[PDB]
Amino acid sequence: GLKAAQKTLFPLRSIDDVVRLFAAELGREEPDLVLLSLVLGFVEHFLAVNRVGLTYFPVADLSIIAALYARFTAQIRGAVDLSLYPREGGVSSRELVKKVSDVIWNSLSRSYFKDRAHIQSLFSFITGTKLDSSGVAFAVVGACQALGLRDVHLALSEDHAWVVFGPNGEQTAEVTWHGKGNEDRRGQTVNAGVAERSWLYLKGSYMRCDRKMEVAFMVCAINPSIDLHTDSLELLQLQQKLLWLLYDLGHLERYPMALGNLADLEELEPTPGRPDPLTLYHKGIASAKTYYRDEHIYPYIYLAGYHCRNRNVREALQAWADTATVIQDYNYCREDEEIYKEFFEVANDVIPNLLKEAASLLEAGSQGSALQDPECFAHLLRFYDGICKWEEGSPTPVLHVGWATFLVQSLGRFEGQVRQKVRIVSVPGPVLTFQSEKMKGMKELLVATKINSSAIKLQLTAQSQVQMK
Repeated sequence: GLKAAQKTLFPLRSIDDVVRLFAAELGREEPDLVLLSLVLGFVEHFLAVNRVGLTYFPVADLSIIAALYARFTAQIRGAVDLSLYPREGGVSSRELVKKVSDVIWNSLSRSYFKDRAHIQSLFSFITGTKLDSSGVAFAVVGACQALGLRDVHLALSEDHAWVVFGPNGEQTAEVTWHGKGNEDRRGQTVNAGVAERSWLYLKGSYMRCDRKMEVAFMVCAINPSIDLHTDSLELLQLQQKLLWLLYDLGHLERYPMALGNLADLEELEPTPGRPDPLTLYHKGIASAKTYYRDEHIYPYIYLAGYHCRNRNVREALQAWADTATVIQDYNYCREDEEIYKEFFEVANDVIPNLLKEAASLLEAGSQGSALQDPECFAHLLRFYDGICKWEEGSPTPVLHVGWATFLVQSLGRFEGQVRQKVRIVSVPGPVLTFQSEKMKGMKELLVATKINSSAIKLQLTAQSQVQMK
């Protein structure tokens, strides 16, 4: 049941009234995830999905929100009989967590597009019987909270979600699917994935949320997109304000991606008196270094994207080199395709486009150009080195000849006299050490006035032979 004190701010008539509700809930012992997600989903539906009749803000009446809450609590209480699953010691059992996951899963529409916008919240679950993959995990945690299961909490990697629970919160369970066409592991631990050093499970350096971080998750999960060309200004403002509320209370400290989201929002529309986007991206990286062993990729990707948008080639290259320095200590495994796609895009599309423009501007007489800076050439080489090291020891390869044409083109954007300045030093001006055997063998080829394209291709793909005839 909603408690009397949870109801006093209704009706919610504005963005600021929604912020007041979040502030009130975050001031409580246990913020009510079900209430909060139903409110966000309600307001997102009427600001992004269907804006017919909108004049300012979709007023959220208690009668409407309370009826949605009742549908959820009735579905969960009726379908999960806690007496079947006695709790030793204030903690939940694997079978109980599996039962709640089954209840959510079985409620979903038989057939729908899982990749759509606006199917993340409990409002989508109730009104449309549709959830995306992490939406199911969040719904399991919200259902568990509604049931009194204080130990069940959301776990997050950079591309997946599951739950932690049990004695000392040390158990893991899969509760949702990952990707498309992968085999389901619902009910199992994540230990095989941690042990194989995949990106998907972050070598165990994943987020273990408390209830406040679960609030931050649902706020990050707001989707302002109305269509491909249009965002809801109202939802952008709501998300931004809610993220600052969380930040001020300390609840983004251990949430690198939320800090990057907040930085991106500040870049779009700065809040007076607040830290610059750059400061916020760096806070996100600092969060990953402090709490997650610097084993997260996306803090650096957020930073590089900012530099790329501002056509700051030097700083973008630096940030992508730093991204690669993280990935080098992973094994590239079968469900890590999203981060492969990110690195492929950066190497084979984004960097080429940046350097093409830089080349034209150099022709027109630019000073201080990245293309005349040997430290920038070094960043490019460190980016490729990290990708090559990533591949070493991995069950599936990364590089192939499709990468080679772009490597040769990108190297060629720097004149030989610039390339010559980098000193490649072994273990045991600009200096660089390579970690990968591929780049060590390429060293020779990196300072010739005209790059030997064929030799580069052979070294990058460890294709051994050239054409017979």
